[PDB]
Amino acid sequence: HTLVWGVWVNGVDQGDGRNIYIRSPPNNNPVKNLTSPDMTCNVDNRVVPKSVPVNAGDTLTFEWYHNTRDDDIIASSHHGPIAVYIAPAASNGQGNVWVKLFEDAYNVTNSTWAVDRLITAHGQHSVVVPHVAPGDYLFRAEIIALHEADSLYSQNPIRGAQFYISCAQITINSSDDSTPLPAGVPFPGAYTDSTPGIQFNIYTTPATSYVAPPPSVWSGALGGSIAQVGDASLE
Ligand SMILES: [Cu+2]
Repeated sequence: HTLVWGVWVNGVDQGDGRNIYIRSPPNNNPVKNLTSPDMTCNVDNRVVPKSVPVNAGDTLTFEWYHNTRDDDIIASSHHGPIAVYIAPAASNGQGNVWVKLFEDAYNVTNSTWAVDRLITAHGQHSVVVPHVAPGDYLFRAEIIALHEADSLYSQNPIRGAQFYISCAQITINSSDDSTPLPAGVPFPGAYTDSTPGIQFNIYTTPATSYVAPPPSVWSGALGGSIAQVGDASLE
């Protein structure tokens, strides 16, 4: 149970974005139904009044929280991967539009899931803004909690993989468009009951065997991190 508070751009806090530049849902409950329209941008997908200005190559940091800013972030039980997707904003996230910029699942070197590292990072994970065409975009940050993922939601709706989905409105101003954005995958649709990484038993199946759900990270993606960029306590 977690939500995005706001973003940072090059380590500069853009301020509380809830219902402002984040298409915030009404609460931190997960999406679980893989065929739900709620898979696109969570349960209240609509245009919010602001879009955060960035340039290609900026570091864009998403900041998550549980109940209040810079708290426990997400229950420690919620082990799983983190991904970030991008889509042109005029799509409203509909159709074959979502391109993956970032994936972090289980780190064999550190013996830690992305969610574990997100807590350590005070809720912060980042991407490099890609060199796509200037314009308005949706950045879809997705945490998958796998602590009840041994079941399919379609077999037992009390369980299932949990999707914490947050869409940020980002305007890319300066970009040389060296990597034009291709078509991508649909949400809902990309993840099905048979997709690798959706049904996974963390109690019985070693995390070293986990394969995150496709799609693969796009060749145009420039990378990212799970690391604290900014200190909310100094504000
Ligand atoms: Cu939860």
